[PDB]
Amino acid sequence: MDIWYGTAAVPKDLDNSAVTIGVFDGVHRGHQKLINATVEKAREVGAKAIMVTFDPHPVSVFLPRRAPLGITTLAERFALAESFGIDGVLVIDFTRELSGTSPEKYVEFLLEDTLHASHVVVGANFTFGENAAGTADSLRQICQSRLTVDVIDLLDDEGVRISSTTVREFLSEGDVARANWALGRHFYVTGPVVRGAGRGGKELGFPTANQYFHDTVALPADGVYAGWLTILPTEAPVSGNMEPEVAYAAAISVGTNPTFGDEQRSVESFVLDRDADLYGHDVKVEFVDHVRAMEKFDSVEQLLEVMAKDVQKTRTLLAQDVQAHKMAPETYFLQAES
Amino acid sequence: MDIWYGTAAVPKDLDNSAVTIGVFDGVHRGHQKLINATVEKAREVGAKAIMVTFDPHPVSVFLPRRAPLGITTLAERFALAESFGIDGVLVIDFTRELSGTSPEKYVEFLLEDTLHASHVVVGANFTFGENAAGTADSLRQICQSRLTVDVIDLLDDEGVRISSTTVREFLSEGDVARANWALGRHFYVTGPVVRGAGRGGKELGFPTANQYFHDTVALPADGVYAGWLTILPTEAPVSGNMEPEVAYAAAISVGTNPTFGDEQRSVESFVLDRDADLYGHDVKVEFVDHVRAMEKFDSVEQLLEVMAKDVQKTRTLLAQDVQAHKMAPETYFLQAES
Amino acid sequence: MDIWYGTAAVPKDLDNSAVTIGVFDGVHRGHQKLINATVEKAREVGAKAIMVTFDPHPVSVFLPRRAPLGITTLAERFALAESFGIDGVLVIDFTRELSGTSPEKYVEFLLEDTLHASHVVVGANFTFGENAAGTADSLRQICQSRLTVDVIDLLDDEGVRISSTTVREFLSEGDVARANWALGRHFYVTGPVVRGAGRGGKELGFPTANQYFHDTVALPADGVYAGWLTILPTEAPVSGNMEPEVAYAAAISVGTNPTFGDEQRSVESFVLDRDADLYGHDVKVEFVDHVRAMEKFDSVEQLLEVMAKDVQKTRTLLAQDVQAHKMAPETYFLQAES
Amino acid sequence: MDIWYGTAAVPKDLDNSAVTIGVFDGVHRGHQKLINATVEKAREVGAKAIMVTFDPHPVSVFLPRRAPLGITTLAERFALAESFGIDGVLVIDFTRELSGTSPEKYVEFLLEDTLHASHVVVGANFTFGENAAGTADSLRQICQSRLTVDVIDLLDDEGVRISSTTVREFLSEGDVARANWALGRHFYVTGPVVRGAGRGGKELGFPTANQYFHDTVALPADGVYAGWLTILPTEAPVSGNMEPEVAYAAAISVGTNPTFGDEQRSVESFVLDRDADLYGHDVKVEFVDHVRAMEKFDSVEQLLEVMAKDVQKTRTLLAQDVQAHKMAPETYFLQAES
Amino acid sequence: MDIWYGTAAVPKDLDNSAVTIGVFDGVHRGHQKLINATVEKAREVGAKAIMVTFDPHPVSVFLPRRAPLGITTLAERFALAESFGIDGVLVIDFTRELSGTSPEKYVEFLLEDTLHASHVVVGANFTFGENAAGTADSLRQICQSRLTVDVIDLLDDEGVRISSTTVREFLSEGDVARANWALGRHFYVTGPVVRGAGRGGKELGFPTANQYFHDTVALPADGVYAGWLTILPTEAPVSGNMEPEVAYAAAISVGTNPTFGDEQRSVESFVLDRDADLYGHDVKVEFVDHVRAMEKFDSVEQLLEVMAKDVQKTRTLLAQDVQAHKMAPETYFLQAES
Amino acid sequence: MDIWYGTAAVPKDLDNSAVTIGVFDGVHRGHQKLINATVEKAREVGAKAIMVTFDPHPVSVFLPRRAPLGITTLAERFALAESFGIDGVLVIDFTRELSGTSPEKYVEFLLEDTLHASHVVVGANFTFGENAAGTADSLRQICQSRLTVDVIDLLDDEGVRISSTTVREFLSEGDVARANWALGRHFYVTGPVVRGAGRGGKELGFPTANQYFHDTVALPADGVYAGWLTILPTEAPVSGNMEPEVAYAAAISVGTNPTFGDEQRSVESFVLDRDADLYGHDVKVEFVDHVRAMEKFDSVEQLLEVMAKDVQKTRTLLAQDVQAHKMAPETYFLQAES
Repeated sequence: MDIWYGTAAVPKDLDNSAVTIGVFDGVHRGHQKLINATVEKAREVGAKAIMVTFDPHPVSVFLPRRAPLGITTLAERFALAESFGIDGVLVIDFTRELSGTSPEKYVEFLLEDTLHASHVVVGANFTFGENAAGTADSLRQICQSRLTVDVIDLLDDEGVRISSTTVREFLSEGDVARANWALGRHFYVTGPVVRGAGRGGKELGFPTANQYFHDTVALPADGVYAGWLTILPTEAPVSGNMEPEVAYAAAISVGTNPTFGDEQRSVESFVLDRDADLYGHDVKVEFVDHVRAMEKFDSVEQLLEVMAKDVQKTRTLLAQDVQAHKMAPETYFLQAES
Repeated sequence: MDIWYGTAAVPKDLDNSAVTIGVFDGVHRGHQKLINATVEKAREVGAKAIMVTFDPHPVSVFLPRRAPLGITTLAERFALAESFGIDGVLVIDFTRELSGTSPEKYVEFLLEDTLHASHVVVGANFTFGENAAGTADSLRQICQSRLTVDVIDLLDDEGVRISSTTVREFLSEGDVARANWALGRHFYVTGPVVRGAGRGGKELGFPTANQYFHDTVALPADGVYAGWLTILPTEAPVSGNMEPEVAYAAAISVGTNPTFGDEQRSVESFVLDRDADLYGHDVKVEFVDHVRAMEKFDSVEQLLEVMAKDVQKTRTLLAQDVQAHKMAPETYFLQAES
Repeated sequence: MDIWYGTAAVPKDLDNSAVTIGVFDGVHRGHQKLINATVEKAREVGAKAIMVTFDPHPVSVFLPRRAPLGITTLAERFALAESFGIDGVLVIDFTRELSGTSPEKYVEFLLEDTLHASHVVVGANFTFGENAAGTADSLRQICQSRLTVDVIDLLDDEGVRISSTTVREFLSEGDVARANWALGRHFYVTGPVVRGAGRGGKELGFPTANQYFHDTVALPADGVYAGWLTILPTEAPVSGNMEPEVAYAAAISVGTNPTFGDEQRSVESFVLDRDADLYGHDVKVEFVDHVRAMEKFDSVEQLLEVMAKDVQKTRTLLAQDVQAHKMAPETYFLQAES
Repeated sequence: MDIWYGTAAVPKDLDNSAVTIGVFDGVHRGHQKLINATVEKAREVGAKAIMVTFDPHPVSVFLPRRAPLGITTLAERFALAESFGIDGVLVIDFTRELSGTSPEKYVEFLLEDTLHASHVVVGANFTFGENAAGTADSLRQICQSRLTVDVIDLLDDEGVRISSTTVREFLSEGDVARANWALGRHFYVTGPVVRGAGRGGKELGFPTANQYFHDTVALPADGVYAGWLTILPTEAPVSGNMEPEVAYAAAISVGTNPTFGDEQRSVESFVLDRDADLYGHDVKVEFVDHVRAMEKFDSVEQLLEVMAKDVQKTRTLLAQDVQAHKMAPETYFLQAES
Repeated sequence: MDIWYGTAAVPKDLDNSAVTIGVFDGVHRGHQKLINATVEKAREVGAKAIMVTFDPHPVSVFLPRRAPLGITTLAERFALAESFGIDGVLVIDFTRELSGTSPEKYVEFLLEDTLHASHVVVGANFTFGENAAGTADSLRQICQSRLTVDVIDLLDDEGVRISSTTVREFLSEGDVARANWALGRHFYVTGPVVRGAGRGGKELGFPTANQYFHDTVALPADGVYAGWLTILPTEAPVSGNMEPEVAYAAAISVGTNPTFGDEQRSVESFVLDRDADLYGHDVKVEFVDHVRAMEKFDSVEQLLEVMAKDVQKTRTLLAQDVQAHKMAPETYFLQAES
Repeated sequence: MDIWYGTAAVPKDLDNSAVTIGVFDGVHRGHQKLINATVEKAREVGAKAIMVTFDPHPVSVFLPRRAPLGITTLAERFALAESFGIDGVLVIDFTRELSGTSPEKYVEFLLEDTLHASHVVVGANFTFGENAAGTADSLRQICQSRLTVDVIDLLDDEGVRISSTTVREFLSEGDVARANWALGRHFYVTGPVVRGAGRGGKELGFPTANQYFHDTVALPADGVYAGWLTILPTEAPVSGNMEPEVAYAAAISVGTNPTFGDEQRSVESFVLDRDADLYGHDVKVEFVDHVRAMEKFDSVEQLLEVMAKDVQKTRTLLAQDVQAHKMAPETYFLQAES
């Protein structure tokens, strides 16, 4: 998959495309409808399926540091796009271009001159051009006799509107199960494992993995979750009895760091039935279900007691998740008991 | 108007004065009664009308960093004093003098030796001398046969006590309309315009002006307000179609800056029907009425939609404010519609 | 009293001991039962009474910066231990030793090889060994025919379980009277006096003493308390009319410092009927009873008025405290009136 | 003078213009040669004289936070342009436009489509287009039969190249006299006066005005300088015996905060023979000549002794500056004697 | 390769081993002599080749935050050990164990009880036990009829001692060529690529990759270097015309943030003749030779001019590195011409 | 000794006094000449010997945060005054009083009305009144037939002027021996011992005591010094084989935190031939002579080697200090041999 930053980076010899346009944060089930529609048409006419997306978030251009939290990183947005059949992603920066353009010139410059599009696919909530003047209906009329337009209804399922907003709401509530249902996959984050408390191994109270994330990253509410930890493909040696590319059952503790930065987030993972230290590796953490709210501990005895209960409930939640094989990992480790 | 810092700075040849004493923060309608009384008497006897005020705030001397928020800056207190006819302001620093003085010596040193006062005007809540021992009644008896004393009742109107405390309460609640009613004018702040999001001009979502204020400055609660923006007199060039010394209709967004300083306040002004960038100018922002609480935005479409509604409600509120010509600006710009 | 950091520091020629083991934070009335039991047995057999305690807090080893607040400093834990008849304290660091040891090896290495113990005393909630596997019952069976074991019930009195947890709860609520009841003494902190507002002396609104404490120190909730201030023994000169080693009646204001560190705690003490400045001295502050919640002040008049009411209520609370001579200070200063 | 941010802000109404292009930082005597030629030609014909300038600095777009120090602020660059008869300034942001553009498209888009230029004036060092490809020669040949081009050699005078670089070098060395010679005026900074050491008045060692500047502001090397302080036009009252719009002789101390939130240069002004406090006013500080390097003081007698020597040297230096009228203030206060 | 944190993590199953002990920072050519001897002997017999190493650095246990800079990370030390045929690494924390131990108990506990060693290989400078008491000679005599001991002299080559100290000196001076000679490979760092100046692509002065390193990481002196950049194995899409696992010729700028939260060195890589943006990828940067010291730029034409000179020098230097095959990349991209 | 903050704290009861005036920072041998003369005269008559001193430093009132480093704290200045027989110290704050006062009003207000002085003793360099107008000669003539005045020349000894400046120079250079010669005692600092590297005990490279000082404290140049450490009188238990009120031979390492919240010098003390941990105690550290400059260590064997050399040099230096009794400790611990 090609990745182009700005209209100038797009190849001049691009001959034909089917294009979908949006922020696409989270690549949720509604987004997948737009992408599938685009990929299907591109196949039919022998063109490239192209995603036009935005970075920074369009809201951040107007309200710096008050944009919505990133459901995924830009890098994972690219990976997800590719996984659903996108051939090229054009990343637009509204501080550089296409902000003060009329709807008419937006279609002329982006869809025609740049992308040579014969088809465009957008959601019913699509807007474009200076001061948001263009709507999905504007697009239909401007494109008359120039390219075909598919405006897809926003996705409603089980009485819920599936949008980036609703996914962020679910994550903020700690309802990862609903977030996952809307995403069509387990919500996950990926990052390097750093040093934390002790070293991972025989001690149940030392995390197997410690990770930290910036304040722009959407994470579930502080608390403990059932999930799966995967060491991403690597030839680097691994301390302990975990193999790369296997999803290991884990109790995952999400927290925040007080006094200096009221939003520096940590993810501490306690891998079930394993003795390992993952310092230095890139690790994916998929969230499955909420186990409990955060609590303060008065003794090691109490801490370890609650730890063991988290493991018990995690084991039950994950055993059930496997049966929803569709979101479950292909290769996984989960013992029937300790 | 003369401004003296400390008793030592007062001219030795001062021959006669009528004096009022207090913090005078906000120069509200109650304060204006005291000042008017003082100016009237000074006129009658051919003396100077003098305000004795305090900086730092007397409370801050005892409780550093826990003094009440400044309704106005000291500089604006001076400007307001002058506007109501005060001929001289004596600024007293309680860390330097008059803190450990008996009520008797306070009158002897300040009113007589320093100010050569023939008349003094204070509120019913006036206190002075070491450990607040002197009251308004103490002042009356100490001044017997030495100078005349006018003790003015605290102002009650529409079931509300007008005090600096009540004004701060109204501002904290976002009730700028009540604050204004108590002040006898539009509550305002003034400051240099700095760079913010984008550049002011054609884009509706970029503020016309961005300003920042320190944590000691009383501002209305976070939210959006209807108000008037005035570029203070200047010969410096102005970017766009705003002229200096005209009050322009504006939607004003007051906010705070998270993580590092839970009280760094911003004021972002969106001037109605104008395309301008006010970087580098000193701008006055007068608040008229509350429009809405702060909210987070999920898209540019939503942001601009709410922006347009703020403009609509601001236009209605300001059209009404003009009819209260008494607080309304003398020279103003407000279009009937977009 | 000997203080040993780590098993290696214990003398090899130690011949016999009676040992009690625990965090002992606060040395509350339940802790005193264990210590008294240990000291009594050591006397009976002519052995040393030894306390095995832990620093850092065992919880902090697993959850750095999320351990419970220190009811006392380690230094005061030592002083309290000594006051109840302990002959030696062994301080164990779980990052160095005894964390990954089996219950069996824990008894062999610590109690036998290191301490040559003939008797051990623990609470019913005692746990030890890797992953908290050892309990009080484990200890009884492991020690069969090797040393005698006394497991003491946790202390319940007036429907309250006396534990470090319950004491911290009372302090957090500002219920110093209940905290004191559980501790068997006045809760106190000690530290050097630094510069604050003004200088202590004739001015009622300037504290006699200003102290600051780190975020790991348990202090009562923000507010005003009745208490006793003692200048610890010193030959350094004292500014004003306070003598060392006398408990002076005081109104004590506990506060926190906003914006940078949402937990930097201050203790400002206003000593009744005294004019003094305690800069540079080490001062003990004992808390007796809650007087009022924190409030913001709008004027010096109001501040001093509330100050005087605090003094009045403090005088009444302390006059009553003296009658509970058992917790009251041996040498004290408290005037019948101002 | 009009100020336009970006090409889209420029009136489509624009019929004809004489244009000059450059960073123009400092608007030094070399820059004035370019501006003079443009204004003359514009006056010759019926054309607007337009300056195209750049913000942020083009170097900072490549190397963020490694751009040269600003000899003046952008606001002062506008002020200076207007003073030399420029009718409009177009401010280009290279992160928005004219960056990836080739030399050929640059001339078409900027000079023809946007500015409708009949004449261009650029320096011999002028560069444009992608990867700095376009040059002075490339401009004469691109504009063939479209715009008359005037390329002006870089100014050499007294064996010294007058450039922004050269001016920054002089300032960095503390050689303000040479900087002024190159600039064609006294180097100056402007800004609000804040609270500092004590209050301005009768005491000599307390500044008349205290100002602080961010670290992007070019200032002379730390030290003491002879200069002029002017209170900018205002109707606000002035504490002391100074009036607005008069240049007062001052000894100016430039310093740096050893380590206070990084950044932050200080300018402290001691106005000769005046007793005033300029808190809250905007003041202009013009630098005439270096007096001495920074030094540390061990006593008050020593500090004041050197202070007195600073005033004596300043009187002499400022007398010569008035004698060398060309650069001196048109309306000034300078006593020959103390 | 196995990685064990502490002696208790080592399998009790371990029957036989050839062991080498040291900090092994950098795993330079002297270290490789020790490792080679251990691996050969292990291969000779039926034994595991084990490295005992130390984290944190033994100096930091005595002098926190005053330890030498890490030539490599601990993760890379593991990677290097594995590449030289080490079968297990035992990581010792001297704050946990083997610190107070005498030389005699060290050999019994570490080499016999834990590792069951038949052979030991140590440097002539090797020290162990309490207060650095044990030495190379003490090891040969302690292991009598237990373990065969091979003491290897410190490596001297070309009149230079090859040590971690010597390597750090070379790096600090910017002499990466000498560092590489001592290391037996190109010195490198690895890390995720982040957002930096603009986006990587057609523009030459914007880096292909931006990386930041903490202040514990040894890096070459600030300046420009010729090197190779490799995208580490990944299935993630790449923006631009670069492929993973190929070493691309690059000009590498090493810098320091003047004062940004302390710490933080930057490595900015400009890949020759490629237009790419490596945001989100893990990349390895190998340093071959010094090109120039840091310099400040006053114009874009000047910056790009020097940039072009940097590329020319880099081409020449990297051509020679490929000619000196031994150290060059096995699969690389380098154009002879621009 | 009495301590009075400000003239208003001085008893109105005061009938007669011999007074000396000065900053008295360090209370060096020149200061002792002034104090001795005052105490003798007070003893001669029936008068109190009074020191008038200044806090904050008079330089800091003019130049905040640019005052000289404190040779001692104000608390230690009180301690030293008392030790030389001063009966009262009056502390003057020049931001409160005696600043704007003329020389004539200074003598009337301070020496007559407040202190009722029959005798004054000042240095030849003495200055007072507004703008440093009053001098030594002006004092003899102002006090005519009121107070007998004794002006004492500044102390020159061994060709060196003994002044606070001279003492600070010696300290800054690391020449503590010369500083001690000028002071008439060992230069010292006092403060609480905190947690540092490991715990004090059997290990040689871990300090017996760790202390930190703010940046206003004069300390010797970074490096290693021979000195004496004394635990100040206490009934608190001591960990290890040290007793209070005995001066123990120590090697003292003075350092600076490279960049940790700014400020913060460290003093780490290694007590010879003792195994102790002084956490929580107040300790006095006396400096006798410089041993070596700071150096970085690359190994533990190297660190301990230099540590051992430091102890050897310290033994020799402290043996000579005991031989030069005059300055040595009256009760000390120093072994001739390790």
